[PDB]
Amino acid sequence: ALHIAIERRNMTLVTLLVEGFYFGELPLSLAACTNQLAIVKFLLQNSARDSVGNTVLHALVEVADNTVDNTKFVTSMYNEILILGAKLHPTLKLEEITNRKGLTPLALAASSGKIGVLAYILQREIHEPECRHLSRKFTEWAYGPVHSSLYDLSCIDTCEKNSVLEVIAYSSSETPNRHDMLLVEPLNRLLQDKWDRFVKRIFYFNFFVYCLYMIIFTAAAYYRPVEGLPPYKLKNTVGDYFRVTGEILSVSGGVYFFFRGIQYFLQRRPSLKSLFVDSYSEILFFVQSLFMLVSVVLYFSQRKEYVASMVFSLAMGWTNMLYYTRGFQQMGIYAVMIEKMILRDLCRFMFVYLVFLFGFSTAVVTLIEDSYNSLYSTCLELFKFTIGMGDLEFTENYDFKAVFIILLLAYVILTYILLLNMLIALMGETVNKIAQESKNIWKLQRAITILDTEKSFLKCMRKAFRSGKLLQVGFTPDGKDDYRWCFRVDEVNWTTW
Amino acid sequence: ALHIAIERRNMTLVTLLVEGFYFGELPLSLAACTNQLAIVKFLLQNSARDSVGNTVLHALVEVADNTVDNTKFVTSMYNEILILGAKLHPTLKLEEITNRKGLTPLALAASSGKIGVLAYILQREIHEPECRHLSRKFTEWAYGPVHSSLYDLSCIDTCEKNSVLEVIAYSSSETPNRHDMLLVEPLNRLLQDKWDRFVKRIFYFNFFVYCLYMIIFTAAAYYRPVEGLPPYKLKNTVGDYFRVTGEILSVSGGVYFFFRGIQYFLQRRPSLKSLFVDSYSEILFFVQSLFMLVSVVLYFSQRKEYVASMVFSLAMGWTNMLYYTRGFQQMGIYAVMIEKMILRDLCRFMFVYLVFLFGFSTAVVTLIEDSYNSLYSTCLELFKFTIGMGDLEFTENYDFKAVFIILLLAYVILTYILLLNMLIALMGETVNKIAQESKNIWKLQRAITILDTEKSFLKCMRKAFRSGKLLQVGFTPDGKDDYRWCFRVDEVNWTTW
Amino acid sequence: ALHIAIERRNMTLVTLLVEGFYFGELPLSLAACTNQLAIVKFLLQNSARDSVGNTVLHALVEVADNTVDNTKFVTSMYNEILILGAKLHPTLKLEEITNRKGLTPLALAASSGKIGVLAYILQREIHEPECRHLSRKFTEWAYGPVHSSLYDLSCIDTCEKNSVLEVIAYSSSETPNRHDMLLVEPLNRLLQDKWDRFVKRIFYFNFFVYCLYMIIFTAAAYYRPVEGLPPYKLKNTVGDYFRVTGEILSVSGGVYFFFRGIQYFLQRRPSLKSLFVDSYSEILFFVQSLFMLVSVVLYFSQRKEYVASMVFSLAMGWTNMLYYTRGFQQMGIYAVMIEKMILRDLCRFMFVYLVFLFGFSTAVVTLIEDSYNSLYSTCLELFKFTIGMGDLEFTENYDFKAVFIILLLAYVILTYILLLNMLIALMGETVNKIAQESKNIWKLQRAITILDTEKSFLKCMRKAFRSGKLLQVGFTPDGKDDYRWCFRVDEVNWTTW
Amino acid sequence: ALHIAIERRNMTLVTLLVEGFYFGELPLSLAACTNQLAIVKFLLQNSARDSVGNTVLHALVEVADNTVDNTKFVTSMYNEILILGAKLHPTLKLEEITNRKGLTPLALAASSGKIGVLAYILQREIHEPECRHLSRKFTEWAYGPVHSSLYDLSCIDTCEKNSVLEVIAYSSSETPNRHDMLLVEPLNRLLQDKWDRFVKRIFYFNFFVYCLYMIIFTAAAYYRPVEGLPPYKLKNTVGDYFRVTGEILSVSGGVYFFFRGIQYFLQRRPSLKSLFVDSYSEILFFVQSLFMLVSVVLYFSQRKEYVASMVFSLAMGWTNMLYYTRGFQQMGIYAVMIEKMILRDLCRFMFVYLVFLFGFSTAVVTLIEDSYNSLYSTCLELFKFTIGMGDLEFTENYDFKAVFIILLLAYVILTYILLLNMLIALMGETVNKIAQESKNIWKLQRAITILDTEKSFLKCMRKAFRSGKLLQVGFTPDGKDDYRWCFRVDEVNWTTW
Ligand SMILES: COc1cc(CNC(=O)CCCC/C=C/C(C)C)ccc1O
Ligand SMILES: COc1cc(CNC(=O)CCCC/C=C/C(C)C)ccc1O
Repeated sequence: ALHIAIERRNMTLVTLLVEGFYFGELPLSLAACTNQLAIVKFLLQNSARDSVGNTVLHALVEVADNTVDNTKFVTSMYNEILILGAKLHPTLKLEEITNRKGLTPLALAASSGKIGVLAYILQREIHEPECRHLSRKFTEWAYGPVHSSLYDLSCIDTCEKNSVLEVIAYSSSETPNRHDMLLVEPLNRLLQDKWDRFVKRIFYFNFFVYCLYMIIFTAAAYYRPVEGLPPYKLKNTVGDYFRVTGEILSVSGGVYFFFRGIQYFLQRRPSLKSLFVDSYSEILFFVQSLFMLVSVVLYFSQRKEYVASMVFSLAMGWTNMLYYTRGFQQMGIYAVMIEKMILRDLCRFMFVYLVFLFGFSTAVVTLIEDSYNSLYSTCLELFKFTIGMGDLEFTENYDFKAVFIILLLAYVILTYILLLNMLIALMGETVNKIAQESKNIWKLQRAITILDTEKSFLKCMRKAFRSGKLLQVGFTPDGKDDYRWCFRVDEVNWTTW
Repeated sequence: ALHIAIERRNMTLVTLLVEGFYFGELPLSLAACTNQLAIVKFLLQNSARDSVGNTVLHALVEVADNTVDNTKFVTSMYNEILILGAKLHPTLKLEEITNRKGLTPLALAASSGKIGVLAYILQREIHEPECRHLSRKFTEWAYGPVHSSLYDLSCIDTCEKNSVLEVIAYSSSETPNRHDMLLVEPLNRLLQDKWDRFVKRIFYFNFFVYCLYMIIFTAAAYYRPVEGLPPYKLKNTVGDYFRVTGEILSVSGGVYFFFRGIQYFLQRRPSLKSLFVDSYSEILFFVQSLFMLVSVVLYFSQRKEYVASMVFSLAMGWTNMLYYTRGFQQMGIYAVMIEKMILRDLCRFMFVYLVFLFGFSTAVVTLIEDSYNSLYSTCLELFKFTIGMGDLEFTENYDFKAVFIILLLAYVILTYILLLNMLIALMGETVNKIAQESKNIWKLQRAITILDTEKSFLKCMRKAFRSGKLLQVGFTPDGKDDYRWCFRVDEVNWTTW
Repeated sequence: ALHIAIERRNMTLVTLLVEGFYFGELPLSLAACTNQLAIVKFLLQNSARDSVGNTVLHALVEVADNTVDNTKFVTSMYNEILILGAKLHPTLKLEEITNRKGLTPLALAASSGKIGVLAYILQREIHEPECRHLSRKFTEWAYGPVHSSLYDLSCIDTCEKNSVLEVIAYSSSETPNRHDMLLVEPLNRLLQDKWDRFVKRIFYFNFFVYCLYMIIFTAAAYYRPVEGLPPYKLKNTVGDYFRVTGEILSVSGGVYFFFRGIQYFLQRRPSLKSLFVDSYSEILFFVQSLFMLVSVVLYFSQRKEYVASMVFSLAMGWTNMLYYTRGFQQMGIYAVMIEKMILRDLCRFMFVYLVFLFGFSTAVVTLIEDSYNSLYSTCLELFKFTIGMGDLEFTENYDFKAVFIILLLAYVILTYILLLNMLIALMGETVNKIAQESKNIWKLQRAITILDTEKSFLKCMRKAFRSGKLLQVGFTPDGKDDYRWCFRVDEVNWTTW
Repeated sequence: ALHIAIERRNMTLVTLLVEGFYFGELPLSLAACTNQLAIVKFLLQNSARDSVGNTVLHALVEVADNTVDNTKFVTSMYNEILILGAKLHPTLKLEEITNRKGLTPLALAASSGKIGVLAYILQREIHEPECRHLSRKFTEWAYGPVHSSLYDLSCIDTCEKNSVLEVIAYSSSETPNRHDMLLVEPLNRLLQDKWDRFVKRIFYFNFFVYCLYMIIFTAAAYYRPVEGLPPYKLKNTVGDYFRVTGEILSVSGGVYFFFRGIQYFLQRRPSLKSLFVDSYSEILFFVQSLFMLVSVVLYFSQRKEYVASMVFSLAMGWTNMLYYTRGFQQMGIYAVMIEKMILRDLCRFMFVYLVFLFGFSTAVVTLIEDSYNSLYSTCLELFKFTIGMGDLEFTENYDFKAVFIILLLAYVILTYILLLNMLIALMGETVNKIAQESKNIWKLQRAITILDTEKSFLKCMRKAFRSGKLLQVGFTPDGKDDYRWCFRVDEVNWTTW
């Protein structure tokens, strides 16, 4: 009755009565979510939590499609509902109420990834002195066409459970707007300010330390003993001393990266199904650590097979230096494109190319009578065509010339001239598509680095720098108390006047 | 008189009289096809089949150009004519009348490929209780802005001769909209539902069985006897037993694919002129079967030349595994692009490159005096330049150094640096063009697989699943009887309200 | 006075008086060219040739900028002036008057390349019976929305000196619209009709004959005598007879192409500055003929150096078969792109690459002490890097390892990885730009082939086919005589009604 | 009070009182910069230099954002202020006042790079005889729709300290519009006129002289003595005489380029941080000179290591010939693209590729036991994969086959197939982006060449040609004196009428 009549958008029906689409589980949520501006007014004058913990604000954000009209009336109705909550209940902070997951409506908007409501809440301001405390953005002053704005940033830096910026950064990448979500003024300028302030220096110190670690590890690997099986007994030579110091430093760094990989996985707890896409760099750093530890295990197991794992660790550590080039803007896009291919284009192309290579490998191997008769050897001899180093007659031990050479021509036309250039065209398309995208994936993960660095910060460095500035605000009618950690930012728009 | 006056769009002329462009062969067809809304009303109040079997509805669809205004008034006039048929003759189902080809007007629209009238008929609904049975789309209910729609789907799943979806899928690809024709709501959701329901499992079972067949066939080919001429006498060794089992299984699969190719060609009966373009995969599977059967023939003919055909079958079977990757969405586009090149770009480029290669091959061969003097050998030595493995002096047995080396430089500049990169640029253009196209060619052939799988389904599996759901409809004035196999689908549009 | 006042666009000034921009050299030309609709009326009521032979129509076409407003009022004023010429002088055919160059105003519009006035004159029609003969386009009839139009085509097929289509086709390519100029209805359909009618068959007969000539010439070249110096004495063997027949046929074709090149150059007389751009194919065919004749000269000069020229002719003849692939639509674009590169991109890239190659060649040669010390040999060894067949240590006879290997690395980075891929990117840009352009350059030169084929046609084949159809037209008031060679074409536009 | 009230845009506040954003440091600058059209009128009726030397005009240009509305009202208010300066003070030339840097407001606009105000001042004209001298553009006459305009060009050719064109050309490339800034009519036509007039001939003479110098230097290098250590004693042979002449000419050119590099660096004094980006060609010419001088030093130091530096100079001189190809239009874009890559794409890709190459080099070297064991040798053997000349088994001296070959496959997939094609895609994107940009970077540096050539011109050639023409102008009310070096240019716009 109430549900059907309210959903009918009939004011008369609601006035007469009261006197799988998810829209909340209470009448207020239905009325608000259905664009009923006046019906909610009557229902209030004729902050509830539903069975899922979602209040009317949660039902508002849950329904928004992020489109222009959706964002328009959703923001408007959010404002009206929050005002009537203000006038009827000034002291109540309806936003503080959280669902089962524990997110506030702003945090819910960030989690789901709707930039409309997010930007509205971020830039919100209410002139009316009826509820002056209820404004997110405070305008400091204007001298000419200049405007020095302030933004509240209550839970954007460090909240009770999850801050807004944390949720944006640690999104599983299924959230659509994620990169664009950082473009909004307060978050963007806050990120750049934190980066320039102190996190830049720590990041370069980390980068230099990692370079130093990799250089000493490369030296210690290069000059490994070649006599006998390990472990090789310590010698009194200065070279021996430097070498044992290099090995112990390298394995210390290895276990360090191992523990950091574990603790990252525990903190984030990402889905194993989407482990690669969200976190590519961490997997590689962890696997480098794992190769180092496996190498140490095989080393003290009295096996010569330790150099196999150690060499993989050495190569992968150098090829993991790109992670630091995401600290810059110019190089970070470049590395992001390598991540995108190795995740998307290169696995595709490898499965297809392996179908082709294996088909023609088995074909030529069965054709050859019989030394290139090991299916491995023929696979290599057919792979050497892709690198432009193969030859049309690697063998002469076939009964049939026409069949063999036809097989090789068909393979070369299929892979060297056709598949490989399909990959060239596809990576051209990828660069064309993501020339704009990578510019903000870079920012997104630059934000992840900032959050990781500040999280791994002790009391002294964290107390020495907190975001924004603690500034008093408009006193509330309940107790004349409103002081917040508000950030400050400038702006000059001529049309503002 | 009637024809000329009616075509003049003069209501007065028709009222006075009655009282190579194909527009139907009766006055009603001319009046309807010429946008004469009122003239047809008088002609009715002042369902015929013409000499070609085309009724007024057939003349309507035949005339539509599928453009915005054409579709607009064609759909409108179709509605008006069908309503007047309803009021004057409620019991008559004018659409059931078919032309000589046997297609209904909806089937005719699908065959010709006009998405305008097709989408109109697919989404048609008539509120008026004057003829309530005459609505294609039935709205189940609406709780809020939710709308649970139902679509009739009379002949879209299994009709008397040809269903709508069958005609869309088995189109010769000359029909323009074919891919877009599957995007329309009922067909699209019906396809995805059928795929997810049961056809997905059968397709993966088929894919795994094909992989198993190819692996056992690869093993049986690899370990073929190398002693003497065939047939090789059975041995009591376990290896001999496994090998004979592998050979008999491989040839059984070969004859299976042979028969399936034949029966496909009989069912579809495609034009030999356009055999490749419409059906690329079937040709390859059939030719693999043909190579296997030729190999068996040469095997029991006591010839050593069986391995030639068997090896071609083995290679082509592996390279035909891409057909299954059209079952996925990510990989199917990739395989479709290979089909597109081998049909369009690669034949072009091969004819041109063969002109160039043969010209410079004959040039260098006539220049050489004389061992590279076989026109085959020089062709290979000039082909090795394309793969980046050739050399500017493969021979020294020429009287003229300048002429020979000039020929080679001109060839390399013409083919390696210029033609081959024209192919690179062309495939870049192809990917740029069809990045959107392949996304729906994939769907189109995914639909072909679904239809093929359901067609090759016995009574039990077909009766266990029929599309849509049998639900009663608005009773007709003739006998109060309207029950259809109507599909159900949800939708949420805010502007609908 | 008259000039300044008329150019002032003051009707009062002209009425009072009469009672380096090229705008014609008479008052009427100034008034018409300056948008003075009424002033010309008074000047006529208050067909001259100027010192350059340009009438008012010539001054009209000379001034048009081909833009939307320019074409609009130019076409309008052309119509008004031509009508007033009609009423004041019905018998006069003002268009027949020609300038010094001999072009009529329509021919002048075609020569200068303004598609606006050209399309207007091509599609012109005048309903008014005041001058019914003065309409270019005659509407045959309309049955429904069908319209069977007729176009006059007086001088479009075969005029006194230069036909319209001839001027469009033989344009020096500086004319901007040239390709688009053939898209206009009468010319386009006339071209396609002539092609399908008889010229298609002659073109394929020519193509097959050329293939036959090249095959017999390839055979005669391949089996040349290798003993002694020429001329080689005739032998009674059947092989000798076939070989002398092949040689005489080949040289006959060579002299044939030589004479055709000469007569083409005399007929067209193109500028030597722009000889390549306008006529690429003719230069190559002529040079093949020239190589054959030089080979015959050296052959009968008792020199073994005839095979050098003959081999160049043999290679270039095969590589000239692309000219026939411009007869098709699919392959013609492909060949046109090769023409475009060899004219534009490849000369650019060769000059730059030769600067680089010569710089590093001389560098490495001076570095080497000393066998790779011939500047030719080092140039080849550095060219072999581009084809992916070079090696970083081709020699060891250098005093300095670091300098030599640095030179080679710098060269490889500069040419193999950077210049060569600049060429790849540039040809990608070229294909991207001209994917649409080539589609109509093909048509343009397909038109050139049609004109060449019909020009080289005797009385019988020309009288057996003349374009259009001789049909009587609206009788003129002067003598009631108007019969023209009018072409016929259909059209169906719904908005026409 | 005055500042705040004026910035409030309240005319009443200013009338009542009077009776880090940079907007000038005086009330007039604030009123003008804030769009207060009327307030400045009162302030004048109720040419100051501020502490930074910026007058109201400087404050106007400093504030413009170059956007459509910004340029609109900035140009309008500039006109109004300059007129009121005219009426109140006709004799005063407010523009002549300069800031501390010495730039006039036009020069300031050019320096900052705002094309709006620049184009306005360049094309300015004032019809009103109230101040007729105050018009930049003078219209010579109009015969029909023709208009022969004149532009003043006071300080555009040769001013007191810095001309307008000089500032545009010598911009540090941080100025955004720089290329577009030369497109404006007077500057563009003035550049092309100067180029065609005399600078073209001098540039070709310089190009031919440089080619001659490089050829004689190449010859003198090629035939260097190979016996003993330098200096090689003079011989009486004619070859010895030509060789000493070649060496002395080559070193004379070397010192010439050295001095020109020094004097360029002194005149321009560009920032060492952005030395490459603004001036790529000069660095290369200077470094060629430096290599030649180092070679002479090592030559007279009795060392055989002179050929190392001389060979680098020889190679780099040839590869520096591209600088002259920026004199043409077709080739200049081509060379500019090489500059852009070697500055932007190639350093990026080299740092990443060096990370990868070094990682896998150290990996394979530590894996190898041990001749390819020098880390240099393995780096070369892994670089040879990029050029398509490497091989998967260059060595067999490894204990582990799987690990080694896995390392090589991973490297080849990472660099040859993935990184190198990321570079191909990136350079494709670069060409796509700058196909339009390079067309005007070419013009920009062609302007730099013109300015350099005229600057290095004596009294005779400079007095023989000065830009524009000295023509009298509208006499000023102060002393009836206005004569300027005004340039002349034609134009034909139909809409002008
Ligand atoms: C089987 O269906 C498909 C297959 C493919 C890829 N496979 C091919 O293109 C086969 C080409 C022929 C290669 C045979 C070589 C022999 C002579 C050694 C793409 C799309 C499909 O639908
Ligand atoms: C000189 O002005 C220009 C030159 C170029 C091309 N030249 C280069 O890029 C030189 C690169 C350095 C190559 C030197 C190799 C030595 C070490 C053997 C383009 C644009 C210009 O304006």
